[PDB]
Order: sequence, then structure tokens, then C-alpha cells
Amino acid sequence: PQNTFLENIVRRSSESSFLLGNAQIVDWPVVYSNDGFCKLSGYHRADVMQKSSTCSFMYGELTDKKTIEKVRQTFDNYESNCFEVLLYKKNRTPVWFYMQIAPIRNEHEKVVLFLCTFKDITLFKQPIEDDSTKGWTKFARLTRALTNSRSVLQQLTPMNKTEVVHKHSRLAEVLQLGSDILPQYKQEAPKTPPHIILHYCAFKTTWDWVILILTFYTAIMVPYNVSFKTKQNNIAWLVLDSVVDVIFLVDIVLNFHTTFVGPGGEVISDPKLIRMNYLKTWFVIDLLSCLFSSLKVVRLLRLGRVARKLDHYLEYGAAVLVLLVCVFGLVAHWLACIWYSIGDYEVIDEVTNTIQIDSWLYQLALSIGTPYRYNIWEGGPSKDSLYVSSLYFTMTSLTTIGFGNIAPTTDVEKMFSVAMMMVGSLLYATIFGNVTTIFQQMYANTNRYHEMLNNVRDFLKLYQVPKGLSERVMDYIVSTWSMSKGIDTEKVLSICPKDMRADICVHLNRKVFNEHPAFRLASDGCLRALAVEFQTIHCAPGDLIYHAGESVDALCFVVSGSLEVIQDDEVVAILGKGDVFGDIFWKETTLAHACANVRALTYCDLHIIKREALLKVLDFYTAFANSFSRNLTLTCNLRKRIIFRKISDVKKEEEERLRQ
Amino acid sequence: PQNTFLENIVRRSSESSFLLGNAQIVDWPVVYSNDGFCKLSGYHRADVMQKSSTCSFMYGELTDKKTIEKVRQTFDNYESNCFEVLLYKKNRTPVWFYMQIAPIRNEHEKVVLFLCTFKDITLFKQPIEDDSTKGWTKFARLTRALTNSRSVLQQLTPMNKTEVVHKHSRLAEVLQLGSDILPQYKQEAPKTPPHIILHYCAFKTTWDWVILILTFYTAIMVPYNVSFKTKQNNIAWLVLDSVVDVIFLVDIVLNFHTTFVGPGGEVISDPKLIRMNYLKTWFVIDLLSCLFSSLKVVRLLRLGRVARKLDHYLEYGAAVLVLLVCVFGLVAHWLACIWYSIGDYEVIDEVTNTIQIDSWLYQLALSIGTPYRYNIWEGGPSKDSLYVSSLYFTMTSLTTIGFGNIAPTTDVEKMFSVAMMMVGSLLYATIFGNVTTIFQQMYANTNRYHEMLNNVRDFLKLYQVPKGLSERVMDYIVSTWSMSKGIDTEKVLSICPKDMRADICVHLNRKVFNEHPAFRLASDGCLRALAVEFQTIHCAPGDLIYHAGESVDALCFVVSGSLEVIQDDEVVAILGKGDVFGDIFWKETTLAHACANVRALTYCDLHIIKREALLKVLDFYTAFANSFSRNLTLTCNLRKRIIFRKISDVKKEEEERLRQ
Ligand SMILES: [K+]
Ligand SMILES: [K+]
Ligand SMILES: [K+]
Ligand SMILES: [K+]
Ligand SMILES: [K+]
Repeated sequence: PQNTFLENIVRRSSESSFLLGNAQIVDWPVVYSNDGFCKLSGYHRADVMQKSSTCSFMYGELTDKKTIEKVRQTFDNYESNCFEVLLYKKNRTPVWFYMQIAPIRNEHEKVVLFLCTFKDITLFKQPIEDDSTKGWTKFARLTRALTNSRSVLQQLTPMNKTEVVHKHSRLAEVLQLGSDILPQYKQEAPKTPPHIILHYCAFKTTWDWVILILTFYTAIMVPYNVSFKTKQNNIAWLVLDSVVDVIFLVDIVLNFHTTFVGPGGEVISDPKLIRMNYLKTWFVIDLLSCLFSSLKVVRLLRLGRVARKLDHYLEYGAAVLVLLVCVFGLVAHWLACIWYSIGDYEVIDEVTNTIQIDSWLYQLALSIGTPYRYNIWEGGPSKDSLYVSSLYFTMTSLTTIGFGNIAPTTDVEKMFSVAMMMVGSLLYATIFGNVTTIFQQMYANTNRYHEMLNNVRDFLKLYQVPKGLSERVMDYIVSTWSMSKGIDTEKVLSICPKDMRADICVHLNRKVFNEHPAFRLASDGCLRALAVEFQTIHCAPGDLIYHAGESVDALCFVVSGSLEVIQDDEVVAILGKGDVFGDIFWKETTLAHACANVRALTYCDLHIIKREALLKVLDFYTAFANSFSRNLTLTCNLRKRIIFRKISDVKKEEEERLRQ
Repeated sequence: PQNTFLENIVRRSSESSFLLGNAQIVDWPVVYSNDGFCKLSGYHRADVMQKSSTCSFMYGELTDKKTIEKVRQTFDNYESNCFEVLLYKKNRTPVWFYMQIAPIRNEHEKVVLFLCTFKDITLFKQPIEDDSTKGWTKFARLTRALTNSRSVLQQLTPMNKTEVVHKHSRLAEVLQLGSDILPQYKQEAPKTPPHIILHYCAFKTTWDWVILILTFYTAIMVPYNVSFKTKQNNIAWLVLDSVVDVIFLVDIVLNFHTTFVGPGGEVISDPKLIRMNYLKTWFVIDLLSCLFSSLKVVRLLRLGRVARKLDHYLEYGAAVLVLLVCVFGLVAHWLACIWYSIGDYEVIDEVTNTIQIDSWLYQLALSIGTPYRYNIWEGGPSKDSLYVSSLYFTMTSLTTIGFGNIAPTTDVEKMFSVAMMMVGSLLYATIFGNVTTIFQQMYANTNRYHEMLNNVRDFLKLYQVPKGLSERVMDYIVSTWSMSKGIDTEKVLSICPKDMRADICVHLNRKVFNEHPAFRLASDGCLRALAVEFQTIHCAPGDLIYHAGESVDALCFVVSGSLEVIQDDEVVAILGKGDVFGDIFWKETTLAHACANVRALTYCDLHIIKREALLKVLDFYTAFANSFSRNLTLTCNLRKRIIFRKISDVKKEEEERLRQ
């Protein structure tokens, strides 16, 4: 979903000098300048920007005031016209210009920009200049000013009294561009020329699936008709072939309207190139396949379409397995057809008029019960029995089972079965390799988890870590792999450079920004920085976050669970569900000693930010630092001690005081 | 094993304002405050904490002194009562409050906290105020003070003379909460509602195994009865089916009392949701299976339970192999049943009254010796021979052996055996893939070791490292892989963020803390820092730790073996089993030159700490730095030289002195 607007303007331009300027802002500042206006006026594309689009920076002394009034009025209310003005270049050279103001609409019909096309008509008019010494100086400059608009555009009548003709041509140009000057500045979808269908359309995929099914049907049925002679010839079967043939012809015609995917880029929608691409790639095979025994067997070339279209599916693992099973079936069928052809050729020698005992057809006739008769020769098995027998034999010989009811006994059958085995071994090996790769795909991840589990267990066993601490480590490993399922956040967030990382981190830390009053006067950039700098931790019951002597260097926000801050074996604070603790880092500049132990009661969830990152962020943004200081109050400051004296000690010391 | 105490209090609360305060500490400081007390008094949950739970910070001028005496007495000795007091909000607004003090017991019946529930009865009493100008000001505030306790709690009789009714309701509320106010603050185990059994209980796993065995039995026996017609019908077999059916009905009833595991969380024990979950997931299959040929064959739907329950076992590698072997056996049995059904249907055409020679049953009858008789038709093989023959054939066709005694010869048998082969190829490929994955699991680790071994050997051979140094490198590689078995401590310790790392490191370095007088006045935090900062090394006989010019930058503790410090080819120190050497880093601030070579005599073990980490730790903790300086004496200081003059030189120079 691009926003191709400059590309359309320059494609339509044919070497123009458009001067896109903003509309909603006062004075209509210039936003963009083509590198054709840098030569028509001498102003580079670094000072023309942010200047008024009324060309107030090129208005001089003898400029027409009334044209200034007209252009001011045209800019005032949104309308398009055409004017001829007399401006000055960077060298204070008087030059006549043609201006073609036109507004450009937004997505929902709003004026956003004002496109100002400029043309040069210096040689086409009389630019009277005062600082001249000879008459010829009034002529040569005309050739100097106009070079790409005289010998290129209007050179058929470059002689006098043609100025009115030039004005008429300019008027015709400006009148017949009603919709060409408004390309609808908007983020639109890709567009295609008429009578062109997208290769990824909803209709095209269904057409491709239909073509695949029909190609499979042809591959199944053509060898059967070639080998078993069919010879039924109904009217309910000769029309299906014709329907399939006309469908394939329709597909050949329709493939000329397909958007070829570019070499690493995106779709290409130029009919002058798609035709040539198809002709050079795959117009010979398609024509040959869709054109006697040879004419009817050449139709197996339709598998080229299946080979071409199966590229995205071949990436997967199960799709290759299904494809291999299908080709296994088709190969078995084709070998069955060849085997029956051999068996039919071998029986009944024609030089003599006897029947061969060697052929598998005669042995099959003995084993079924229907023998041959007559001596022309008639009898034998039915037409279904022959095909079922052939398929059964070629399936015994491809799966490496080989029962032995139907087996080669003639010289030709043996040297054909040798090739059958040579092909079948490779096919079977391919299937086995695909299956084992498919299994390894998932057992790789499972073994990756179990290897870490076993390594941790063996490390704990080796260094004789006492029971009660090994159990906690094992439970933590199991629990974290159950919760996260092996998905590491850092590896995923390393990808997607820092435009989606900030948004993802803001979403992850939404519970400490939405439900906390401190992060309420923060700009988007500051929130992005804080979100990418927090990181979060998960606790377990009994785990300690800070001990009695650790250095507090992180502000911790509690979003789930409950914490217990205990000092001198006495509970002094209970936290949970929206409490912040730690130390006041931004105004102390000294790491302190955690005065109390912070234990976890239930399964907690903390969003802790390190000291250095927080200080860096608060130093970069000044106003937010003041807001953060004013609006944040820690519910448990782990720097100062709470002074108290226990009741049991009071009662114990009272007795001693009474004694003395 | 959570400590859900606040959750129980807030669940029982029904929008109360409990004010949990400590008990063992004098004045009973407030520990936790609900975010319902921040509006009943205006005190935020940042200044109410660490204040006396006697509400001394809200006691005003006209507060009842006698109620103060009662609450002081109630806090003095551990007892629970209820009082009505007249307190002040943050805006000095007189407000009547109901206080419901109650102690909370520890695990072993000890008073720990004092829960003080508060209620507002402002509109329910007459709060006389002095700073008033009109009578109506005495009424509107009543609507302002009470909003969530008048229109929500008591709105059925909001008229005069109902104050006594309100007092009676309050007394009834306080009297009938004897056990609800004491949730036994304690780290307890998960609890379940009555008549609910844990899904991981010791009984549930046995029940699941029994159900698995019975499902396997049904899958084995139902097709046999369907296909071979059985027709024995004893009284010792019709009751086993009934017993299994009632057992499965009992299981269907009992599965309504199972704790479903939450989506990523832990068990869910709400009967109103487990029932709906079971009904939506798996109540149709279970009902259909446990309900003619169809009614007796639908029982194979019981395999859904096996499919569901086998999720944790499917992770392993050998369990999948056992499952695949079992399904191989069951598939062979089912194909045997189908094969016998086909063979029985084919023999003896019923249109005529003859016997078919094609069927495998007739060929089997010929090969055994028992033929068919009569022409109704009687004879043939026994009932055991038919089943053994069918199983043998379908096992020859699944293992890709295919002897050929029993093989398809009829049209139906061939087109059934084709499907048999199509299934068997995939099954056999699956088994092979599983086996090779299982082998690769362990050969991956073995090859990982051998690849490093070969790389080291080839690197030593390539750069022609002289013999006597390559041998030492190879011996070190072999010895360290024998001792550690490929278990890297750093990779294991990277996991388990810094709460178990400190404990593990303290345990690993226990031999330098317990058996050394220097680490005897160290707090837990300092020991944790030192333990996580040491790292340890293993030596070999002949290896040198420090040379004659290296920079000493580590304090080394010897815990096993013996060291030899030699200077000028003379032994000047022997160390071992509790000796510390190195340099005095904390008061020199200059890296020195090791004055002597420290060789290893036996297989040593050192716990060496780098200079930077030790200095950082000793700079963070001040008192421990003084204790460490006072209590540590190095047995071999590798900064100062020992001045000595050898005896052999004395004797040699004596002769020269006598000569001159
Ligand atoms: K075989
Ligand atoms: K294999
Ligand atoms: K094989
Ligand atoms: K065989
Ligand atoms: K045989």
C-alpha cells in the first residue's frame, strides 16, 4: 500500500518544473521543488523551500501587479487557473513564465497541496530589458534562455507572428488536463491496467487448483487409454476430454493476463513485457501439450504447469510428503501400464500360432480360472482383472515386498523389472528421508529443551548441591519453560529494528503506564525510551529480591502478586498490585544498602528499571524529570531504616527493671 | 505453595477498608492499607503506613476518651471486639466509624497482625458540627459522606427511627463472622472445593493407567468379535464386558471432578466452569462410545481418551517408540480382521453352490490338510488357525517381508492389499524415522565431544607443535572432559537470575568460607558478592600458575593439593590445604612482579579471585574491609624477594678467597 504521488507527477510531467506547496498553512510555503525549477530560476532546492508559493521571492520591480492580484485570489479560494507572469531569475534576468496552479485533493476530498507547473516562453515573447548596448543583445539571449523548449517542443515554425499559435497551444495544453493534474494524493493500493488479473487474486488460486486437478486426471488417464486400448468410446467420455482441452486452451489464453513477480521486487503490470516473458519462458511446452499415439501421449507435458505452480508449497515439510505420495502412486500406475503392454505383447507368438507359457498373463489366467480358448485367440481374464493385477504387481515391486504370485519369467520381463527395481530403490529412499526429516523438525526443539534439563540436573548432582536448593532450581526451570514455552523475548526483539521495538515494548509495559499517575505527562518519545529500557522479571513464592545488604539499583513496580518487606525479622510493609519500591535515584547519586528483605508471598510479576537507564532518560528530558519527581512517591523506601522496639523486649526488660 | 492472604481478605471483604497493622511491635504500626480507606479518611497509602493502628493520627478534640481506653485495652491483650468511634477525616470532617478489630494467627498459632475493618455510619447517626450557618447544612453532608453504604447496602428503610435497626444489623454482622475474619496467615498448599479430586493426585494417575489398559483391551477385542463372529457366549466373558462398561461410565461421571489446567497458569477449581469445559470439549465422544453391529463397533471411540491423556509422555523419545510399536500391533490386528472378513465372504459363491479356488481360505485349507466337505458347507481350518494365518499374512505385508504362502489371488483381495501396502509404507517410514532420531539424540553429544578432540589434534599437527607440549594439551583436554563430562558451569549459571546464583556460588565456595578465619565476620550480602565473584581453577602436576615476571592480580586459596614456590631454582615455600597466596591488593594500588615460580606438585584445586572484583567488594563494604585486612595473613607474598646466599657458592668462594 504505497503512496506513489511524486512518481505519478514526474511520469505525467514530461520534464516540467512543478513546485508543490502546502495549502493549509498561511502564505502557502513551498514544500517540494523539482530539479527542473533549479535551472529555470537558478534557485537551488535548499532556499526555495519554506518560501511563499506565490513566487514572492521572484517578484521584481516591473512585475505585473494585476497578475499578482489574480494569483493571490486563486490561492485564496481553492481553484485552478493559468497565468502568464514576468519574473526574475537568480541573476536578475527578466523572464516570462507560464504558471498552471492547481489544487490537489486529500483522501476524503480535502485540499492539501497546490501544484504550480511552470513553463518558459522567453523566446516566444519580447523580454524588453533596459541594460542593453546593442540590438543583437536582445536576440541572442532568446537562444540562451530557451534551449529545451524551442528545439525540442516547438521547432516546426520557429519564425515570427507565431506567438499567437504558441498561446493557442498553451491554452489547448491547459484546457485538456482536467484529471491529469489531480493524481489524488492518498495512500492507495496497487493498480493494474484494464483486463489484467492479479496472480494472487481469489479467482486465480481457484483456477490454479482446478488446473492441477485436471493435470492429475490427464496423467492418470492418458497411459490407461494408450496401453489398455480402452475401445469403449461412449458419448459421455469423448466430451470430457474435449471439455478439458478447451479449459486448458482457455488457461493458455488467460495466462497472458498474469502479473509476473519481479526479480526480488514486486509485481510487474506492463502488458508489453508479460507477453514476452511468457513467450520466452513457457509458450513452447504449453502449445505442444495442447495440440495418432504420439499426439495423444504428448499431453503428459501438462505436468510442467504443476512443476511451475508448486514452489511455495514445496517449502513446507508435509506438502513435500503429499507430493511424494502422489508421485509414488502415479509412478506405480505408469509402470503398471508398461507391464501390461509387455505382457500383452509377449503372449501368443504370431510367427507360429501358439501361446507362450512364460508370460505373466498366462500364469495369471491359470491362477484365476479363466484360460485362453480357440486355437483369433479369445478368452483370458477380464479388463478389470488385468489392470488390478498389473497395479498389484508394480506395487509389490515398488514397496519392496515382492510376494511372488506375479513375477518375471520371460527374458524381456526380467530386464524390465531390473530397471523397475533401480527406480523403486531411489523412490523409497527419498520417501524415507523425507519422513525422517519431518520427525527431526519437531524432535529438534524437544531435544533442545531436554538437553538443558539434563545438563542442569547433572550439574546439580555433580557438585552435590543440597536438597532443598536443587529442588528450587529444578522447579524454576520447569515452571519458566512451562510459562514461556521456550520463547525468548530478547531474540524476537533483536529483529525488527527500532521502529516496532518501541511500540512492542510500550505494549508490554502498558500496565505500568496506564495504571500509574506518574506516567501521565510523558511524551511519546519518553514513553518509548522507558518502555525499551525497563525489562521485566517473574518471581516465585519465597524468593528474595533484595537482601539486607544488597545495593538498591532498580525501581520496581508491582503489577501482580504481593511482596513482604521485613526488617529485623518483623513485617514492616506489605505490597501488591500497583506499588513502587526501591530508592530515590535522581536526587541522591549514591548507591545505598537495602535495609530490609523483600520476600515474595504469591507468584509475583515485577517491571524493574535499572538505575543508569532511568537516570539517562531523566537527564535527557527535563520537564518530564520534574513531573516524575513531583508525582512519584515510593511506598517502601529501601534506604532508610525504621526505628522500632518490640513489645516482647519491653515485657522482658520490665521484669529485669523491677528486679533491680 | 503460595501465601494467599490478601486475596482471601479482599474476596471476603465485599468492599471494606481493612487496615492490617503489625502486633509484635510497640504502638502497632500500620503495615498495609486497602484502597478503600484512602477515601473513607482522605489519607493516601503513603502516610498512613508506619502510623499507630490505634488511629491516633485521626483522634481529635471531641473524640470519646472512653472508647480510646477500650481500644487501647483491646490492643493490649490479644482479643477481638467491635466499637463505634468519632474520628476526623483529612479535611477535619467529624465522621462516625465502626471498628472491627481482630487478631490474625500465625502458622503455629501466634498473633502477628491486627485486622481493623472500618465502616461509615455518618448518615446513620447525628454528626453535630459547630461551624454551621443553616440547618440544611446538617443534612446534605449526610448524602455526601455516605454514598456507597446507603444506596447500596441499606436503602430499604432510609427513614428516621431506623438507627436502632442499623445497630442491630451491625451487631448481627459482627457476631456471625467468627471464622471468616481469621484466614490463618500462613504459607499453605493449594486448596480445592469439597468433592473435587486433583488431576495429578496419586489415585488419578492409577485411574488413568487402568483406563488406558481397558481401552487397549477393547481395541484388541472388539474387531475380533465383530469379524470372527466369536459365538461362544460364556458367562465368564459376558460379565467382563459389563464390568468394563460400568467402569467407563464411572470414569465419565468422575471426570466432572477434575481440575483443568489453566491456559498457561495453574489449576482451576471452580465446579461451575469445569463442567462447562468438559461438556464443550469431550462430552460427545465419551457419551457416544459408552452407549447391532454399529452399536458394538462404535466403542472404538474410546481411543480419544488415550489420545488426550498421552501428552506429557509424547515429549520423550522412547515413549513415542513404544506408542508406535503398539499402534503397529493394533494396525496389524485390524488388518487381519478385515482380511479374514474378505476371505470368508469370497469362499462359497451363493448364487451357485460351488467353492472358489481363488480365495486364500481355500489355498490355506489345501496347505494345512483340512479341506472343505459336504456339497451347508462344513469343514475347513479351525478357528485358531484362521486368526493366526490372518495375523501372519498382515504382518508379512506390513514389515515388507512378503514370503508368499498367503497372497492375494482374487480381484477384491488385490485392490485391498494395494491399500495395505500404501498404509504400511508410511507406518514403516515413521518407525525408521523415530529410531534414527532416537540414536541421533545421544550421538549428537558424543560427536560434539569428538569434533573438539579432532580439531585440537589437527591444530597441533598442522603447526608442528613439538612433542612434550602437544601431549600436555591432549592430556588436559581428556582429563577435563573426564572430570566435567562436558558440563559448563557458566552456561548453567547464566540461567536462574541472581537469587539462586548467589546461593549456588556460596555452596560451591563453601571450602574457603567455612575453613578460613578471614571470612568469619561477613554478612550474607558480602558472602554472596564474594561467592559470585571468585571463580575456581583446577591445576595439573607441573603446571605453573605464576612465572618470574607475571603480574600478580589474584588472591589464590588452596583447597586441595600442594604448591611449590621456588625462587632462583631454590624451594622457598611449600603450600597446601588451606594456604592463601598472592599480593596485598587493598593497600598497595600497584601491580607487582611475581618474584618466584609457583609450580603444582599434585593435582591441585584453587579458588582465585581477581583484583578488581575484590577491590570493588572491599570498597563497597567498609567494616568487612577492616576485618579482612586484620584477619588475613598471606603465607607466600609474591611481591617481595627473599634474600639468601647458597651454601655451595659459599664453599666455592671460600677456596678462591684462600687462593688469593
Ligand atoms: K521383501
Ligand atoms: K532411514
Ligand atoms: K525394506
Ligand atoms: K517372496
Ligand atoms: K513364492
